Amino acid sequence: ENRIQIMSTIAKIYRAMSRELNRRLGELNLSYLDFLVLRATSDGPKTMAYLANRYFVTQSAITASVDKLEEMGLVVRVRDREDRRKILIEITEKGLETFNKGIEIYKKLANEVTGDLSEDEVILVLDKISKILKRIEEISQ
Amino acid sequence: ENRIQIMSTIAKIYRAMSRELNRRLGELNLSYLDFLVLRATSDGPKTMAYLANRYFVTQSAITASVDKLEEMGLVVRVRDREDRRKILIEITEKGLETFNKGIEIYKKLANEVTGDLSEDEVILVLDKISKILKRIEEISQ
Ligand SMILES: O=C(O)c1ccccc1O
Ligand SMILES: O=C(O)c1ccccc1O
Repeated sequence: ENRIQIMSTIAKIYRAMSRELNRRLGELNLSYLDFLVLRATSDGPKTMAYLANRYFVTQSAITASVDKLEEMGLVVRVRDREDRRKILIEITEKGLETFNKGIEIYKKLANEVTGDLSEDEVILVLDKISKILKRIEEISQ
Repeated sequence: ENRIQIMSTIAKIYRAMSRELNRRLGELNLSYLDFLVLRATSDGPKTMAYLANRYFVTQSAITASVDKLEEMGLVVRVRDREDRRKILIEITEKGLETFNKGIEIYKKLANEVTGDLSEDEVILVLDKISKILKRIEEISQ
């Protein structure tokens, strides 16, 4: 039916976008997951547990991505002054610059794929799928 | 902006749905990927190359899923009568029954998450995102 098709189309869109984003972000030496980590830390330091849960990936996956971004000088592991074991992933000046370039790549791709939709159509879809998102997040966790 | 948010929301919806589908399909002894393989073969035999490309996963990932479904008796590797090396993955009677149960689980979840949307709203979203899908598939491959 139509409700199943909306979800299946959302899934197909995600896979195709993922493939293309990995390709375009590649020029910035980033994978889609690496970019997501930068996106998440761009507005404030995040725990590695948050990153794994928010993006539904394994802890080893986050560990690999963070280690990579750290070596690239895009993020740093900040430790509490009294308990060094408490770690937060913080974006660096260079990380923010790279994240910004990544946003432009994302922006350009988004404009291309939604090209057949008018501004009003875009708005109509956005407001309605935001409801779907609220519901699935309430259900899934 | 709005166009970037539509794509980012589509991604967040996909991840949350993936998490929940893996949980609910678990009672059928299937992972989301296993179910997708059944979905793909439900309407006709598919090559392993097609499965990996269509769902954007690695060949080893498809190999593992097919081996599992084969052991579960849900699919079989059919070989050409003159060139046994040419392989197609075909769904079995039992596979179709399991796939059908999987569809009902998907249907129920889809109805829950799109619950705030009227039938007309559902239709409006579906027709518009179908355009987005057409475009990203043209771009990505
Ligand atoms: O990706 C999905 O969740 C899906 C579900 C049903 C039918 C086709 C699909 O791609
Ligand atoms: O998942 C995405 O592609 C995404 C992109 C931009 C901002 C937040 C996001 O989750």
